[PDB]
Amino acid sequence: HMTNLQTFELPTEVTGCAADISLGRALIQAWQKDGIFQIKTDSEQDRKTQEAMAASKQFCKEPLTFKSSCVSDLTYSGYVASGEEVTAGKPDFPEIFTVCKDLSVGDQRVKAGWPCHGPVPWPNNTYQKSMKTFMEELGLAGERLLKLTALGFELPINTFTDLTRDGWHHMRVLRFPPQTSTLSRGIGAHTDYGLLVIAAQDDVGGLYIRPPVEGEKRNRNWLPGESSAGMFEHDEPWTFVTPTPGVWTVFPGDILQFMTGGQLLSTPHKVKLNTRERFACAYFHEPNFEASAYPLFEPSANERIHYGEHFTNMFMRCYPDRITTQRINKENRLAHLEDLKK
Ligand SMILES: NC(=[NH2+])NCCC[C@H](N)C(=O)O
Ligand SMILES: [Mn+2]
Repeated sequence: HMTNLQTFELPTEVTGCAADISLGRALIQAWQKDGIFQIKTDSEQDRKTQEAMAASKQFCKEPLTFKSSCVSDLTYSGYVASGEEVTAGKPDFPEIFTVCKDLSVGDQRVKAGWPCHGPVPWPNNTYQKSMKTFMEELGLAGERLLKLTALGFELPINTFTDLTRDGWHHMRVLRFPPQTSTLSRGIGAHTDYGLLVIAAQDDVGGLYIRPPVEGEKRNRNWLPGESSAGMFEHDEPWTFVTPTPGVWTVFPGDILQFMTGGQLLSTPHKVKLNTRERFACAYFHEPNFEASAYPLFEPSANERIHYGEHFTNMFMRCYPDRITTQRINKENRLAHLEDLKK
């Protein structure tokens, strides 16, 4: 396949042998030079990817009245209309179904009113099964990647996985419309918020990523005064992520940039509308909602990122008018975050 990125195959199990350490070095190097790489999918990884894309296509054909009903005031899971999300003050144009951790009202965290905790408003049970199976496979890959990354930095194999038990993994199931006006913006420039972003796309094309740039200051999106949203949109360089069959892409999120002190950067990226609609799934391999990330290479440093606080801050800014956000504000659910930080 004519591709524009490096492609690696992951071992099923990462044990810490010499081959694993070598692979970790290569993944770190690819992120440091290109900001991204591809991982080869096996037949089951690919099958589950395609079944998820098919379920997304069927869901998006449903009437807006139905899609709009798939929302929750407890969790951000569920439907986002085209034009609803905001990035740096401007609307984004995909329709989205967000899948966060699927917690019923029987869950203790939901009973306690923790922000963002609640059940996915699945459109139907076939969609549910397809997305759950796909996300379980994506999670296995995320864990492999985190073990390899630790090994490549000469850290204990468990360094990042010790933050991801019951991790706050989630996924955006996206359909981008074709460009119809002179507007070609799909999503504005941004970074995502956790450890890794693992993504799949169809054959259409539209994702651009920004590699590391020597001498370029990068905002630390975990700080309220350094948002990465809306940065570098029109400025070179941007790498086109050529659609390639049988791969997922992988790039760092904000937590990986923080923990590595910028040795890895949270990859800025944006989406442009193409002449045809475009289906994609972006998966976020995240710390536990309660985990506090810390700098690995600066053990004098007292700075921390409480991951759940970062997620909640980000989703409130994405969806300022959503019923989920309104209920966080109404019930003072951010107070739970203050207690957890103790
Ligand atoms: N929920 C997301 N991950 N959204 C990604 C797009 C950027 C997001 N709207 C922001 O302002 O940070
Ligand atoms: Mn993104």
